[PDB]
Parts: sequence; C-alpha cells; structure tokens
Amino acid sequence: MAGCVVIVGSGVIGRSWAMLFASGGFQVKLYDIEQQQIRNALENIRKEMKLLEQAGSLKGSLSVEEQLSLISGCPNIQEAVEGAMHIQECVPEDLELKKKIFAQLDSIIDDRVILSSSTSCLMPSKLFAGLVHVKQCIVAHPVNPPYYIPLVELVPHPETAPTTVDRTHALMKKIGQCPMRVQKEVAGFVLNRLQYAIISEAWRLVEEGIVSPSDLDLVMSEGLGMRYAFIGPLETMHLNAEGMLSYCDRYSEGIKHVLQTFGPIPEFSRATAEKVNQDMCMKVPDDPEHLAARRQWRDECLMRLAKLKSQV
Ligand SMILES: NC(=O)c1ccc[n+]([C@@H]2O[C@H](COP(=O)([O-])OP(=O)(O)OC[C@H]3O[C@@H](n4cnc5c(N)ncnc54)[C@H](O)[C@@H]3O)[C@@H](O)[C@H]2O)c1
Ligand SMILES: [Cl-]
Repeated sequence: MAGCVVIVGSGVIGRSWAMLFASGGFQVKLYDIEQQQIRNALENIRKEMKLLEQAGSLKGSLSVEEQLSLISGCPNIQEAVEGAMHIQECVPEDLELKKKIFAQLDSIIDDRVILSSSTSCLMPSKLFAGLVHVKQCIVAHPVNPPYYIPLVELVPHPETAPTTVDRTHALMKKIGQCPMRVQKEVAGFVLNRLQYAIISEAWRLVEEGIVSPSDLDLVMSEGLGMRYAFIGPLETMHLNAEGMLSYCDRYSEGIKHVLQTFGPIPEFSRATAEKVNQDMCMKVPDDPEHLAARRQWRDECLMRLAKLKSQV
C-alpha cells in the first residue's frame, strides 16, 4: 500500500538493506548498473536468508518465503523509482559517481520519495549540492554487518526537511535498526570520529612499544570494550562516580593531564603500517582464507551479542 523501497547498487550494503527492509514487510526493488549484480544479489540473499533462519537469526515474524517474495530485481531505474517511498543508494564510495546518480534521480523523481545515501564519509553538502529535491535528501549510514549491528547515522543536508529526518527515523525503527541524529555534518560523522580518536592513540601506543598490538587489543576486548557493548562513554562517566558532575570533579584534572601527553597525529607511514601488520599477522595471517575465517568468527559473535542485547 505504501511505496516500495529501492536499493540503487546491489552490493554488500545493498543486499543487507534489502534483507532489513524485507524483514520489515517492505517491498524491495534491487537495481544495479550491472544486471548480473542484481541476479547475483537475489541468489545470495536467498542463500543467506536460509542460513539466518537456520541460525535463528532471521528478523521479525515473516517466513523466509514471505520475505524473499518481497524482494525483486528491477534493472530499469525509471520503473524502479516509480511510486517508491525510499531510495537507499549503495553505489561505490566516489563523490563524482554519487553526484551523477543523484542528478539522474533528481530529474525523474517525485516530491515524496526520500533519497538516502549509505555513504560512510561524503558530506551531504557535497552529495546533494544543487539538487531540486534537496529537501528529500539524507545520509543514512549503516555499520557493516548491518544485519547484526543496528546503528544508523542520520545526517541531513542543511536544507533537508524535518519531515525527511522524521520519516527516515520511523522507517529505520520499523526495520529494527537504531537511528540516531547527527545535527550538523562534520568530517567522519560521529562513529568514525570516535573510532579514529581510538585508532590514533592505539597506533601511537603500539608504534612506541608501550604495549604490543595484541595486548592493546586485549585491553579493549577484555576491558573497555566489554563496557562499551552496553553503555556509551558519557554514561560510563555518569555511573563510575556519583553522577557526571562527581566524575568530572574527581577525574577531569587527570583527563587533561593525560591528554596533554598525547603525541602528534600519526603519519600512518608505510613503514609503520608494515610493522603493525607484521604483528597482526602473528594472530591473523593476511591471506584471504585466514582473514575470512576470522571475519566469520567476528560476525557470529556480533550476531550472538545482538541477540543478548535484545533480551536485556
Ligand atoms: N562496510 C561496507 O562495505 C560499508 C559500510 C557502511 C557504508 N558503506 C557505504 O555503502 C556504499 C556502498 O558500499 P558497498 O560496500 O556495498 O559497495 P559494493 O562495491 O559492494 O557495491 C556497489 C554496487 O554499486 C553498483 N554500481 C556501480 N555503479 C553504479 C551505478 N552507476 N548505478 C547503480 N549501481 C552502480 C556496483 O555494480 C555494485 O554492485 C558506499 O558509499 C560505502 O561507503 C559501506
Ligand atoms: Cl609512507
């Protein structure tokens, strides 16, 4: 009864979105510039949904067969977007390519559909520059693997209509994800700014030999990361003293003292990358089979954690 959802780009992220939207009861049309990618996407989604069902990880109440019947290939973009209510773009991370596609869509779409990019790093102000339908534009950035990790960052353009944000929020909630709002665009949005703050100090600590990369990673996974699975950094402050003000009173002099001892932004030189890599390879060799085995274990853990979080 409501429009379908269109996925523009049936790759890694496109396929995950398709599964998310199908589980919410939405009709999904998969478009790609390569028709073979639509065919492969439909085959891989069929195979993955069977795997999820067997793991007990398939979302919502609809059967495998119900959800799969919601997803079809649609190689014609005009037909795909006709009557759509949401278009999620999932083409490669390339500003000129995204702007081209958006300019094509701009000339054919109606005033109700929402146009949403999956981009992890491009600014809405550049993506949607000069578009007639700029009010309908938004970034909805997911976290890979989005079927297990629910966070979606919603990042508007300055001229994005509030209704676009609210509609997109409600849509993300219906499919089971966890939308949040980035009020004004900034480099890295929110998630990558925190991630890169951590990477930057970790890199310096290991380059300096304060700890090995493997021990630094245990400091996170047997320590700080266990807390962060459930509570964010600001709530941690709140709970680790008698409230946030108490925590600042106790610890803020120290936080400043520690931060004032930070080294400069790394170069991330090839020489240092190679030394870090040599260390990483002791635990996880950088050939395809070893990397894929470790990612499969990672994803199983993510899936089990998602299930735990849903119960508490
Ligand atoms: N971990 C991730 O992979 C990840 C996580 C979050 C966000 N993102 C973002 O999602 C977007 C897509 O990433 P991906 O990893 O799924 O890319 P991908 O390379 O897996 O898939 C891209 C798809 O776009 C298709 N394509 C290329 N040009 C096209 C065009 N003109 N029109 C239609 N389709 C076209 C390709 O054929 C391909 O199937 C990127 O902006 C990326 O930054 C990726
Ligand atoms: Cl270099």
